[PDB]
Amino acid sequence: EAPAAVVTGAAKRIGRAIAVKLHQTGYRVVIHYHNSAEAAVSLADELNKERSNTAVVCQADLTNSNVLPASCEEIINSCFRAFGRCDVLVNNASAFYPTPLVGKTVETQVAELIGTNAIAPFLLTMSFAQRQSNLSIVNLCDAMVDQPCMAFSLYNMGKHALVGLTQSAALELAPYGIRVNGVAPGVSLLPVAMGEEEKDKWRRKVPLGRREASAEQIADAVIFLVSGSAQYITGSIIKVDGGLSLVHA
Amino acid sequence: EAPAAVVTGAAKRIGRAIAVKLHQTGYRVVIHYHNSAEAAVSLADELNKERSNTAVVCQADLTNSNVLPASCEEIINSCFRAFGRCDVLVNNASAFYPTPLVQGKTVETQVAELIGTNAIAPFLLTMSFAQRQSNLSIVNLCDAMVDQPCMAFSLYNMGKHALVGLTQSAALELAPYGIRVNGVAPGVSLLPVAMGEEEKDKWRRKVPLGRREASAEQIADAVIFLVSGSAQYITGSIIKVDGGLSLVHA
Amino acid sequence: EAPAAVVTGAAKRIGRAIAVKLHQTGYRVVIHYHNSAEAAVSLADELNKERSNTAVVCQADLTNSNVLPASCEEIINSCFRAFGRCDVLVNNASAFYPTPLVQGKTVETQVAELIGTNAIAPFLLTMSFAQRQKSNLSIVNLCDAMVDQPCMAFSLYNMGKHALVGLTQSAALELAPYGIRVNGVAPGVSLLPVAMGEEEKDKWRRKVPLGRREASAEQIADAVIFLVSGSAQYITGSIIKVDGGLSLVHA
Amino acid sequence: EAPAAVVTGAAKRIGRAIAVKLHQTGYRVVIHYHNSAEAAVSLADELNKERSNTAVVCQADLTNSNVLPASCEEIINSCFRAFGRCDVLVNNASAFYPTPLVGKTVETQVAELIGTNAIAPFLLTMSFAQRQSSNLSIVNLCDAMVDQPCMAFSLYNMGKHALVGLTQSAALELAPYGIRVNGVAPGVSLLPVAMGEEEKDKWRRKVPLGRREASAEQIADAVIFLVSGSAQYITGSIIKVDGGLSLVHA
Ligand SMILES: NC(=O)C1=CN([C@@H]2O[C@H](COP(=O)(O)OP(=O)(O)OC[C@H]3O[C@@H](n4cnc5c(N)ncnc54)[C@H](OP(=O)(O)O)[C@@H]3O)[C@@H](O)[C@H]2O)C=CC1
Ligand SMILES: NC(=O)C1=CN([C@@H]2O[C@H](COP(=O)(O)OP(=O)(O)OC[C@H]3O[C@@H](n4cnc5c(N)ncnc54)[C@H](OP(=O)(O)O)[C@@H]3O)[C@@H](O)[C@H]2O)C=CC1
Ligand SMILES: NC(=O)C1=CN([C@@H]2O[C@H](COP(=O)(O)OP(=O)(O)OC[C@H]3O[C@@H](n4cnc5c(N)ncnc54)[C@H](OP(=O)(O)O)[C@@H]3O)[C@@H](O)[C@H]2O)C=CC1
Ligand SMILES: NC(=O)C1=CN([C@@H]2O[C@H](COP(=O)(O)OP(=O)(O)OC[C@H]3O[C@@H](n4cnc5c(N)ncnc54)[C@H](OP(=O)(O)O)[C@@H]3O)[C@@H](O)[C@H]2O)C=CC1
Ligand SMILES: Nc1nc2ccc(C(=O)NCCc3ccc(Cl)cc3)cc2s1
Ligand SMILES: Nc1nc2ccc(C(=O)NCCc3ccc(Cl)cc3)cc2s1
Ligand SMILES: Nc1nc2ccc(C(=O)NCCc3ccc(Cl)cc3)cc2s1
Ligand SMILES: [Cl-]
Repeated sequence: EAPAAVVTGAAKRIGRAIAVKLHQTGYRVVIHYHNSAEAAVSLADELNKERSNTAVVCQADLTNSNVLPASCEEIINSCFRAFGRCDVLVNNASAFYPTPLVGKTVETQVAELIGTNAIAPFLLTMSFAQRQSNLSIVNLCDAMVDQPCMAFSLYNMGKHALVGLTQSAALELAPYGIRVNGVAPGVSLLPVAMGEEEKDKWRRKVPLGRREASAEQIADAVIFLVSGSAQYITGSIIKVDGGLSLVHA
Repeated sequence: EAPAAVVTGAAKRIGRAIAVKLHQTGYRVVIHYHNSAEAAVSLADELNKERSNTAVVCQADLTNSNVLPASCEEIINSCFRAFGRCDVLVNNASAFYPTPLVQGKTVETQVAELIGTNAIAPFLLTMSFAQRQSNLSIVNLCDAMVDQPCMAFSLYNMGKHALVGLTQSAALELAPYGIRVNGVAPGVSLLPVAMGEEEKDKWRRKVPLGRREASAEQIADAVIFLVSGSAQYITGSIIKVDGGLSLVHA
Repeated sequence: EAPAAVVTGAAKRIGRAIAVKLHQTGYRVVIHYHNSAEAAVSLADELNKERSNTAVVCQADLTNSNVLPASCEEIINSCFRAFGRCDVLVNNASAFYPTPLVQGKTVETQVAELIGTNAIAPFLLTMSFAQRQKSNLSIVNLCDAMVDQPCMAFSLYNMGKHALVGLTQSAALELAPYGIRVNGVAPGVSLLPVAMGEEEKDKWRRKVPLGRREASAEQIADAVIFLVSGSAQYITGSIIKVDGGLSLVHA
Repeated sequence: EAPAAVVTGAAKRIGRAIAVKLHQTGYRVVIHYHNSAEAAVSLADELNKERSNTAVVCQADLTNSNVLPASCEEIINSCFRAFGRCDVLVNNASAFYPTPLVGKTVETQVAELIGTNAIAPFLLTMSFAQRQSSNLSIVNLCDAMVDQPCMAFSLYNMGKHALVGLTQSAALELAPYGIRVNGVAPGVSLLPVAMGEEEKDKWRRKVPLGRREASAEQIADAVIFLVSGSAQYITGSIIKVDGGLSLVHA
């Protein structure tokens, strides 16, 4: 049988490119989404048109709450009910917006930024391992976590927490033969609505080609980590950032 | 006028050593506690006997919830109410226990306590501290071993990693206000109460420098340095106080 | 035509595994060696019998000296002489032995070999590779996943490997405008020392979380192959640990 | 009597501040110099005038050569000769200039940038340890911007990374002998003399904490901490003193 993968936030952008590349590689895929139902379905139909019964969707909010654990359990369950197995988990979904220290409430900001970026990955990891051959987890990290954007403390805290989870889970799941790694983009798909003049400011900062990563470039690193070529690699985070993190102020 | 400091979890162990040593340096202190009522009030009496009117207690649960922000605001407010100022915040309080990935508390409670005390409360206290705002600074108690974690401590480790991120992000953001933000990262220090002595020595034997744990006073010493005039250009730094433990391979 | 790669210390162990895998991916290869003449020529012979005129050898001491620059220059020239191009440089050659701080070789000689092979020669080879550029160019440095938790009494080796991290970052930054990527691969425990006894080997094996075994040479080569491939076209200044989780294990 | 310290490149700038501060703390000191004999003696004069026979000078080139070992033995020797003991080694001396990948020969650049910055610390460390209750420690002057290097400064960067490696390996290896080994990592301090005045402001404005460079004395403060009894459990730690500069993205 073909292996199966869960990709969170898979409807658009980087998660979309990861789901596609996984599918092309021979995986059956669960496309998780929160709001982008139409995008998620059309991806699934396209993939199912390539190969019948190889893609399903799964809706869930990943914000931190007393139901998040149940939600994460269900995401993993959906892979097993659809495909009879779950070989790969890709923690891709992410909230990202500034939270200055000095119109959502603070507790909502915490729930959203820490929930999506750290806690949901942790709950998904627990459910993935408990329901368990090349098993692996890939967490989407951030190459700029030690040189953060001003006034993004909660986001940055969530991405640091994810690094800790990657390391902690790699150590703890290694006896079960589940590898746990990360991919850390620098600047990738810029917001659609961000002005070209602003996009160019970011672009210019990147040493390797003065451009942002495509979603496919990020996906390429994910494909490597889940592949047979990375069978000894666990607890590693590969930056895919064109040297951006090497550039001083 | 004497400056004032908030120390979280200051009733016992390292937080107490920190509050004691700030006091001895000239600070008025808010001793925050959750459960350790007796010990809290006892320390404040000791300090107040030494110099009257220089110590208060403040009770608060630092578990994440929709009212954690109000509790954090309150801890800071208590310092202004007692002393008219708040110059130093020490984020010391911490929950610490295993949370295995593969199987009495629900997971949602484990998340609330470990991520709340170790990371979210620090963030909220930082926000409140900065909003109410001389040599201002915050010191976060981090963990020297965060990249070589204890097995089955994923949520604790995640909390401490988040605290590093907070240390860096708040140092950057609060620098224009003249608030410095730094960390102190113990290795093995005061060893948990429910621990055997064969097991204590096991851990002691791993430490290159003197084959022993840090005293609480040794941790406090680094806190004292970071808040002092000798650290005025230091921000976003984490000082490991680990006796070389983090350098030892498996 | 087929791209060409230089692999340093490629006669045996991990360098051979890298040269072989680059060859199987369709590269022409320079097999650099120092003392291992028989093993180097034998590997080129194997590779040549597989596709002719696709492998040469190149002898050079990579100890630091006033002639180390010329020697590194000549290694790169060997690739242009044999193949007309040089697309990939793998800095694999490495000296490895204790240098205790509280104490056959003089200390001068220790510094020359451990800092020379592990750091200075990579720098000089990087310079020569970049200067000779007259496509998908990259350099891969063989680093060490355990550089922040070092073996007792290996200060000079550790200093060299840390310098190599510094090179990887500095060269990635400086060479990116020229389209040359520079990355590292950091093994934990892989092929154990020839001179090591089995009992000692198993002590090391038992520390690895993922499988309680060392990395195969092939598993190291796999990451090298990833970094030079078009699947890594936006990756520069990254060091990929291939350590089975060993660097995560506390004392 | 009183403890003794060796500070390398202590004639000027950061090394002088370190020497002066150690002296004020009550150390007797060896002021190492290569070129700056006048400055070295002038500083010795100022310190002996303060406390009689508490400062001596020592000449040595710290370029890498067949004689560096002998030179490093001498520096440590002169401390034992003058003062009968050697409690502290500060590896401060350092060369700094670009070495583009695409004047001096390369091997001179290597000898200076790797030699002075990394090899001489390693040899001084050996001699210091060989010639050994006490509070013995070594402090290495590192660089906070090591992971975000200046364009075309590869050899310099290699040397400072090697210095981190030495700090770690020596902390591990000497911990059994009660010798601590730590680092202090400045960001932008006293800028190069030849550097334009407009170019200097460019850098000052990047620093989060106060849009200014560290004074030499601020660097020295961190050294003082690390050698003090307040850091007796600290080894293998590197303290950044950079005013947050290393946290700022491109
Ligand atoms: N793009 C870049 O330059 C960089 C990206 N990264 C990391 O890469 C990963 C992918 O990046 P990118 O594609 O740009 O991400 P986006 O910001 O586009 O978000 C991806 C998806 O996350 C989902 N998501 C957001 N909030 C929630 C929530 N509360 N519950 C559930 N799902 C939620 C959304 O699903 P839906 O649309 O269905 O609601 C969204 O489509 C992320 O983890 C990100 O942090 C890191 C560095 C830079
Ligand atoms: N001890 C060591 O070896 C090491 C410690 N550290 C770090 O150093 C710091 C101090 O260590 P240590 O003294 O051992 O800490 P403790 O484990 O003794 O805990 C400190 C205090 O935190 C408080 N706390 C726990 N949960 C809560 C909560 N929900 N709400 C409010 N307060 C709470 C408790 O207050 P109360 O008693 O009033 O209930 C407790 O006494 C911690 O942040 C720790 O992570 C780092 C690594 C090594
Ligand atoms: N093996 C492991 O477990 C680990 C390996 N690594 C790194 O991976 C890489 C490959 O490891 P491995 O295959 O074990 O390496 P080896 O120790 O087997 O050395 C590889 C080659 O280095 C060459 N070499 C040594 N000294 C010199 C010199 N003075 N001049 C020129 N060449 C020299 C030798 O060539 P010749 O035989 O022709 O003389 C030798 O075959 C190295 O960079 C190493 O540090 C990192 C951590 C763990
Ligand atoms: N300046 C800054 O802002 C920064 C400082 N640093 C580090 O801080 C430390 C002190 O910096 P700073 O005061 O600017 O250093 P300098 O560049 O001014 O050099 C300090 C001293 O080193 C000595 N020295 C240089 N080359 C040699 C050599 N070949 N042999 C012997 N001695 C030599 C000189 O002594 P003499 O005059 O007697 O010839 C010189 O005065 C260094 O380790 C540096 O790398 C790192 C980051 C930035
Ligand atoms: N889920 C997401 N996580 C991240 C993390 C980083 C970035 C990113 O780098 N975006 C472009 C750079 C940037 C930085 C700051 C702002 Cl205000 C806008 C854009 C974008 C995203 S989207
Ligand atoms: N609030 C606290 N945070 C920490 C962090 C680390 C340690 C520690 O390292 N303790 C000694 C090692 C250890 C680990 C787990 C247990 Cl159950 C006992 C001892 C102890 C504590 S207490
Ligand atoms: N050129 C080489 N560089 C390295 C770097 C590290 C290792 C390694 O970690 N080997 C296994 C551990 C080990 C410990 C002590 C010794 Cl005497 C040998 C091997 C082995 C090698 S071989
Ligand atoms: Cl030369």
